[PDB]
Parts: sequence; structure tokens; C-alpha cells
Amino acid sequence: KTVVVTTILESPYVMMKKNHEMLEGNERYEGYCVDLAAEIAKHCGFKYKLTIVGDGKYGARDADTKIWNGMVGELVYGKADIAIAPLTITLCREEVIDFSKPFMSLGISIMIKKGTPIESAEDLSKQTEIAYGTLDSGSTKCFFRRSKIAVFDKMWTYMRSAEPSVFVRTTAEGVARVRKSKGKYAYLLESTMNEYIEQRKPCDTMKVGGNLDSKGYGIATPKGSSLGNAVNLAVLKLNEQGLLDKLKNKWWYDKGEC
Amino acid sequence: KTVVVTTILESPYVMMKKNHEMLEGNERYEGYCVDLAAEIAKHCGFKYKLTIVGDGKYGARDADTKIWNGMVGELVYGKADIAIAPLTITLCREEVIDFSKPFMSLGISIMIKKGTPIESAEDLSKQTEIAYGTLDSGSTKCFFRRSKIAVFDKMWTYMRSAEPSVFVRTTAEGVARVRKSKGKYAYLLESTMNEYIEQRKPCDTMKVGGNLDSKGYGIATPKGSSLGNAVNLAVLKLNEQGLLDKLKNKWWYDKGEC
Ligand SMILES: N[C@@H](CCC(=O)O)C(=O)O
Ligand SMILES: N[C@@H](CCC(=O)O)C(=O)O
Ligand SMILES: [Zn+2]
Ligand SMILES: [Zn+2]
Ligand SMILES: [Zn+2]
Repeated sequence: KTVVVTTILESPYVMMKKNHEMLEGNERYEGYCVDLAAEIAKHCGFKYKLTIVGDGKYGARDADTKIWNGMVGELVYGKADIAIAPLTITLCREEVIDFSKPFMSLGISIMIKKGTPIESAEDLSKQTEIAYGTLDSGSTKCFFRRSKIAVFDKMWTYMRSAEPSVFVRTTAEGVARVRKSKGKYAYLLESTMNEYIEQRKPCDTMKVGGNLDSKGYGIATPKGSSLGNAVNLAVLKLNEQGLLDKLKNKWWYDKGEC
Repeated sequence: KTVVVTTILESPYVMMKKNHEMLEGNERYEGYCVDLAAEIAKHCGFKYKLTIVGDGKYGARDADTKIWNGMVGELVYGKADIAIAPLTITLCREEVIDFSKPFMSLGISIMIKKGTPIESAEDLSKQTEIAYGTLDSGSTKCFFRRSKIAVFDKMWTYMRSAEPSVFVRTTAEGVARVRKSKGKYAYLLESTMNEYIEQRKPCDTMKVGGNLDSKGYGIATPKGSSLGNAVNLAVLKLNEQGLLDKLKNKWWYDKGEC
């Protein structure tokens, strides 16, 4: 009956509303993915409940157990019916879950504290004074783990061994680490999240360089789900009608503070 | 056994080699989609035959007959097994054929002769002096026909009844018309093709403004084809290993003339 949606607290995709405690269920949350879920549900004709992924992760497979965690795991093991989140379409994930055509484009990018002497990934790789890392259990880390491209592989070799550790549990922890590190920490994260934060007080970070790759976020469903077909057509509809662009302006730039 | 691949002569995706007359089969052609087809086939483990679409079109459904033309038609009517071309993923097409996840991102863009006093679609819609049109039987025309957005519907209203016709049969025809028309014709075409032309002699055109929308090219197969799954995984694999970015540089910028 009611579709269980798994999602993740990530600004400006899903955020606890300012006055949520006096609100109940889905009304406690706002954001790009909250509006998207409402649109998708409207067009596919289902009722839904938003749930925050229990382990707070996007999804990766444990090398030893082979068990998936995060939102991907919640789909794989039957704990949720659909994931509506900034979840990156990847080869490894497509092997175990289904994705709609992308609803948003992104690439890996570099976040620095304003004034930091870094302009590119190549820059980061040719030095050591400034440490840099990525999010745990996500596609950015996996991208670096598996890249045969010379510059990226060298970055991965430094990251996988550094001490203290350069990886963070949440995007917020990575951003805070940049802001409090006096320019000695740079954070590798998706351009969407980088560009959003850049327009938020205290206005002390910025995106530098071009994107390191090009990929997309998709709405994910359990493999063979009956929901997959309708959801895909809905994403295409919403893109063609300009809604996806409308939502993007609503949450990134109509909400800039800088 | 041998996979029949439908494609289209559109630079720099698929072009006739200089000595093509002395060459046979797939060796007659070169370009981004030629390189891509060789890779998709290698990774999916199939032999293939490139064939240029007979009517030279991408694909639209005739309002009267209801028959699909172009590469889309070749797939729908069983004349080809797969399309490897700059074929835009759209809702109407997804209803009749299957698409892989996108292999390239693009948006509708504006091409002007250098010096043309136009900076945006809004600029174009608000005037009469400079004519503008699009390709026939393609996703750009359909975009404008179907659009509810104010600026774009105004453009469609003008274009559909402009005389002489502002629509062209091939991208090359639209580009020639821009070049020959002394700034009095602007051409709406995808950013990928606009960007390519900008780097070709006589270096007299350019892309102006931002993209009007955001979408992707996919590799297409007949609905329910068993090739679809493998092709999709190959596209993701090839993106993650950086092949797609490498091919774009090779055919757009390494060969740039301006
Ligand atoms: N979008 C990523 C999470 C953020 C990141 O890895 O940078 C994923 O789906 O895993
Ligand atoms: N890529 C387009 C053709 C070019 C255009 O319409 O501008 C299509 O698949 O129809
Ligand atoms: Zn709607
Ligand atoms: Zn010839
Ligand atoms: Zn290969």
C-alpha cells in the first residue's frame, strides 16, 4: 500500500524543516528531494512515507562480507521500496538495484577554504601540506579507489593511507573540517553539494577547478520492482516540463545567502 | 548473429573517411560514435555492421500516418538491432524503444554568426529581424512544439508559421544558413553540435547564452531487446573508466581549428 521511501539528510535535498516538531510524518521535511518525491508519487499514483536511512549512508559493499549498507542496502534487503535521494548511478550499483534515467547531473569537484593555494586535482596531487579526503561509503570514494587515470590513482594512494584519516562519515563533517582547518584540508565532493554550500553563510568555501567526471543521480528501486517503469517515465516527464529545473533554482539559487 | 547498428552522418559522430571508397564495411567510417560502437561491441561481445539510416533522420512520429521515421523507425520496425548515435533520450521515444543510461550530456543551445546582437532565447523571442529555426524530425523541434514555458512557446508560435520555412533537413544545412545569412538567421541545436562547429573553420559562429534544457544521448535498442542490459552496463563502465571524456576531447578539441 504505502510506499516506503528511503532517503538521507543531505542539504538541500532533504532537511528537517525549521518547525518540524509540531509537524508529523512527511511534513517534517523539506527540500529538492522532498518536492521530487511528491511529484513522482503524484504521477505514479502512490501514497508514501519518507524514512531516513538508518545507517546514514549512501551505499557501498563490504569487501569481506559482501553485504551492502546505506540506502542501497535498504533496497537490496527489502527494507524500503524506493530511494529518492542524491544517489549516484554507478556500474556496481546497477548490478544489484535499478535506476531511473538521471534527474540531475553532477561531477566530482574540489572544495577549499577561500584563499587556499589549490586550483586543480593535479595541484592537490603534487603536494602534501594540504590534506584532502572524501565521504565514506559513497560513489566519490569508490571512484578514486577504482580509477586507472594517473592523477586520480595517485590521489587515492595518498588518501587510503594518510594519518590521521582524511575520510569523513557525512558531508557535513567534511564541510566543517574544511571550514575549521585554516586551509589545510580540502574536500572532494559532488558539484551539486559544493555549489550549494558555496552560496551559504559563512560564505567561506568555494569550488575550484573543473569537475573530475560527469555522472548523474537516479531514483532507485529494487531489481525487478514493478515501480521502476512508472518512476522512469515520470522523471523524463518532469525534466521535459521544466519542473526539475524549477526545483533546482528553488533550492540552490533562490536560497543563496552570499 | 551480426548486430545491425543504425547510425547517422553527423559530424563528428559519424563521418565518411577520406579514402572511404577504397575501404570496406565498418572501416569506411570514423568519428566519436564509430569509436564508441567498436567499444560497446567489444565489451558486450558481439560483431556488428554499421549502417547509415536511409532517410537521414533522427526520428519523429508522423502526426497523420502515425509511422515512426529515422533511426527510431529503424528500431521500431525491426530494420536494426541497435542505434549508436547522438540520439536524445525523450519520453515519447522511451514509450516505443529502450535507452541506455546517457553517454553524453547536452542541452538545446543557440548558434549565431559572430557579431549577431543576440544573447539569449529571451532576446530571440522578443524580436523579428533575426529569423531562427531548428532541425526537422528531431528532439529540438519536438521540445519547442510541446513546451508550456512562456519564452519557448512564443518561439514555437513564431517558428511554426515563419515563411520561408526556418526549419532545415540536416544540421549542416542549418549551419550553412547561419554562415550565409549575414547575422539574420540563428540556429537552435544541441550544445554538443554547437560546440563542435565553433571549433571548425571558418570559425565564424559561436554558442551564446546558457543551455535551454538538460538531457542526454542514449544507446537505443528495440523494446525488450536482450542486448539492452549489457549495453547499459557497458556505457556505465566506459564512463567510469574515462573513455567517454577521452573520446570527446579527441573529436571536439584535439582536432579544433580555431
Ligand atoms: N552521491 C554519492 C554520495 C556523495 C559522494 O560520494 O560524494 C553516492 O550516491 O554515493
Ligand atoms: N539529437 C536530436 C537531433 C538534433 C536536434 O534535434 O537538435 C535527436 O535525437 O532528435
Ligand atoms: Zn507534476
Ligand atoms: Zn565520399
Ligand atoms: Zn575497452
